[PDB]
Amino acid sequence: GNAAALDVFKFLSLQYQGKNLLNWLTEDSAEALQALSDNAEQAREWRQAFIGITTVKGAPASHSLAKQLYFPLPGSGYHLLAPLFPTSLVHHVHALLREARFGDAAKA
RNA sequence: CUAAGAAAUUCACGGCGGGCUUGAUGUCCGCGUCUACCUGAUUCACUGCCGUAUAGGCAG
Repeated sequence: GNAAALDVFKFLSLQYQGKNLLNWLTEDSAEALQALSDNAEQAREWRQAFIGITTVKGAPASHSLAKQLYFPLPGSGYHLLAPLFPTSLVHHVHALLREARFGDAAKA
Protein backbone atom coordinates (compact mmCIF):
# COMPACT_ATOMS: atom_id res chain seq x y z
CA GLY A 1 0.00 0.00 0.00
CA ASN A 2 0.99 3.61 0.56
CA ALA A 3 4.38 4.28 2.14
CA ALA A 4 3.07 7.40 3.90
CA ALA A 5 0.24 5.30 5.39
CA LEU A 6 2.52 2.89 7.28
CA ASP A 7 1.92 4.76 10.57
CA VAL A 8 -1.05 2.44 11.08
CA PHE A 9 1.25 -0.56 10.70
CA LYS A 10 3.80 0.91 13.11
CA PHE A 11 0.88 1.38 15.51
CA LEU A 12 -0.26 -2.22 15.02
CA SER A 13 3.24 -3.65 15.44
CA LEU A 14 3.44 -2.81 19.17
CA GLN A 15 4.06 -5.64 21.64
CA TYR A 16 2.38 -3.74 24.54
CA GLN A 17 1.29 -6.45 27.00
CA GLY A 18 2.57 -9.82 25.77
CA LYS A 19 1.45 -9.87 22.16
CA ASN A 20 0.53 -7.69 19.21
CA LEU A 21 -2.48 -5.40 19.43
CA LEU A 22 -3.72 -7.08 16.23
CA ASN A 23 -4.18 -10.48 17.89
CA TRP A 24 -5.64 -8.67 20.90
CA LEU A 25 -8.18 -7.19 18.48
CA THR A 26 -8.98 -10.59 16.96
CA GLU A 27 -10.23 -12.26 20.15
CA ASP A 28 -13.01 -10.89 22.35
CA SER A 29 -11.51 -9.35 25.47
CA ALA A 30 -12.56 -6.83 28.10
CA GLU A 31 -9.31 -4.85 27.91
CA ALA A 32 -9.74 -4.81 24.14
CA LEU A 33 -12.34 -2.45 22.58
CA GLN A 34 -12.47 -0.26 25.71
CA ALA A 35 -9.02 1.28 26.12
CA LEU A 36 -9.06 3.13 22.79
CA SER A 37 -12.54 4.62 23.21
CA ASP A 38 -15.24 6.17 25.39
CA ASN A 39 -18.17 5.08 23.19
CA ALA A 40 -19.16 1.48 22.48
CA GLU A 41 -20.42 1.48 18.87
CA GLN A 42 -17.56 3.74 17.79
CA ALA A 43 -15.18 1.16 19.25
CA ARG A 44 -17.04 -1.57 17.33
CA GLU A 45 -16.63 0.23 14.00
CA TRP A 46 -13.01 1.05 14.88
CA ARG A 47 -12.45 -2.67 15.51
CA GLN A 48 -14.09 -3.57 12.20
CA ALA A 49 -11.79 -1.05 10.52
CA PHE A 50 -8.59 -2.08 12.31
CA ILE A 51 -9.12 -5.84 11.89
CA GLY A 52 -9.47 -5.34 8.12
CA ILE A 53 -5.71 -5.09 7.54
CA THR A 54 -5.54 -8.89 7.31
CA THR A 55 -8.64 -9.23 5.11
CA VAL A 56 -8.33 -9.20 1.32
CA LYS A 57 -10.10 -6.21 -0.23
CA GLY A 58 -12.06 -6.76 -3.43
CA ALA A 59 -12.96 -9.68 -5.64
CA PRO A 60 -10.16 -12.23 -6.21
CA ALA A 61 -8.10 -11.13 -9.19
CA SER A 62 -4.78 -11.86 -10.85
CA HIS A 63 -3.77 -9.34 -13.50
CA SER A 64 -2.90 -9.94 -17.15
CA LEU A 65 0.68 -9.11 -16.17
CA ALA A 66 0.48 -11.73 -13.41
CA LYS A 67 1.45 -15.34 -14.00
CA GLN A 68 -1.13 -18.12 -14.28
CA LEU A 69 -0.24 -21.56 -15.52
CA TYR A 70 -2.35 -24.56 -16.48
CA PHE A 71 -1.91 -27.73 -14.45
CA PRO A 72 -3.32 -30.98 -15.89
CA LEU A 73 -5.48 -33.01 -13.56
CA PRO A 74 -5.26 -36.84 -13.60
CA GLY A 75 -8.45 -36.95 -15.63
CA SER A 76 -8.82 -34.65 -18.66
CA GLY A 77 -8.94 -31.38 -16.68
CA TYR A 78 -6.94 -28.28 -15.88
CA HIS A 79 -6.63 -25.80 -13.03
CA LEU A 80 -5.41 -22.27 -13.63
CA LEU A 81 -2.86 -21.96 -10.75
CA ALA A 82 -1.89 -18.33 -10.48
CA PRO A 83 1.20 -18.32 -8.24
CA LEU A 84 2.03 -15.39 -6.01
CA PHE A 85 5.38 -14.19 -4.71
CA PRO A 86 6.06 -15.26 -1.12
CA THR A 87 7.59 -12.21 0.51
CA SER A 88 7.51 -13.74 3.98
CA LEU A 89 9.32 -16.86 2.78
CA VAL A 90 11.84 -14.77 0.84
CA HIS A 91 12.28 -12.62 3.94
CA HIS A 92 12.84 -15.71 6.09
CA VAL A 93 15.34 -17.24 3.65
CA HIS A 94 17.03 -13.84 3.28
CA ALA A 95 17.32 -13.49 7.05
CA LEU A 96 18.66 -17.05 7.29
CA LEU A 97 21.27 -16.34 4.61
CA ARG A 98 22.34 -13.02 6.15
CA GLU A 99 22.55 -14.70 9.57
CA ALA A 100 24.58 -17.64 8.26
CA ARG A 101 26.93 -15.37 6.30
CA PHE A 102 27.19 -12.27 8.51
CA GLY A 103 26.16 -13.46 11.96
CA ASP A 104 28.33 -13.33 15.04
CA ALA A 105 28.41 -17.10 15.53
CA ALA A 106 29.41 -17.47 11.87
CA LYS A 107 32.06 -14.75 11.93
CA ALA A 108 33.56 -16.45 14.99
C1' C B 1 -1.33 -25.52 -22.74
C1' U B 2 5.75 -24.36 -20.20
C1' A B 3 6.57 -18.02 -12.90
C1' A B 4 2.77 -18.65 -19.76
C1' G B 5 2.57 -14.41 -23.29
C1' A B 6 6.37 -9.02 -24.76
C1' A B 7 11.19 -6.24 -25.16
C1' A B 8 17.41 -2.13 -29.31
C1' U B 9 22.08 -0.77 -23.49
C1' U B 10 24.61 2.96 -26.30
C1' C B 11 27.30 7.14 -27.39
C1' A B 12 32.92 8.86 -26.61
C1' C B 13 37.88 7.82 -24.55
C1' G B 14 46.27 8.72 -24.55
C1' G B 15 47.59 4.47 -18.71
C1' C B 16 53.11 6.13 -19.06
C1' G B 17 56.82 8.17 -16.75
C1' G B 18 61.51 5.41 -13.95
C1' G B 19 64.46 1.26 -12.22
C1' C B 20 71.52 -3.40 -10.92
C1' U B 21 67.42 -8.98 -7.91
C1' U B 22 72.19 -10.38 -5.97
C1' G B 23 75.94 -13.44 -3.37
C1' A B 24 77.25 -18.98 -2.09
C1' U B 25 76.70 -24.54 -2.84
C1' G B 26 79.46 -32.45 -3.49
C1' U B 27 73.13 -35.26 -5.47
C1' C B 28 74.72 -40.12 -4.16
C1' C B 29 75.62 -45.02 -2.72
C1' G B 30 73.15 -50.02 -5.15
C1' C B 31 70.79 -53.05 -8.98
C1' G B 32 69.54 -59.96 -13.67
C1' U B 33 64.19 -57.09 -17.25
C1' C B 34 63.39 -62.05 -18.78
C1' U B 35 60.10 -65.89 -21.46
C1' A B 36 57.81 -67.40 -26.54
C1' C B 37 56.42 -66.17 -31.53
C1' C B 38 54.26 -67.94 -39.53
C1' U B 39 53.47 -60.94 -41.66
C1' G B 40 50.90 -63.47 -45.01
C1' A B 41 46.08 -62.78 -45.86
C1' U B 42 45.30 -65.03 -54.29
C1' U B 43 48.15 -58.59 -51.39
C1' C B 44 52.71 -57.61 -58.04
C1' A B 45 44.83 -56.24 -61.13
C1' C B 46 51.43 -57.18 -64.66
C1' U B 47 53.89 -56.95 -69.46
C1' G B 48 52.57 -56.99 -74.39
C1' C B 49 49.73 -58.01 -78.92
C1' C B 50 45.27 -57.66 -82.88
C1' G B 51 42.27 -53.44 -83.61
C1' U B 52 40.95 -46.65 -85.90
C1' A B 53 39.19 -47.19 -81.04
C1' U B 54 38.81 -45.30 -75.12
C1' A B 55 34.33 -50.62 -77.93
C1' G B 56 35.87 -55.53 -77.80
C1' G B 57 39.20 -59.64 -77.69
C1' C B 58 44.12 -62.43 -77.17
C1' A B 59 49.02 -64.40 -75.25
C1' G B 60 52.26 -65.85 -70.91
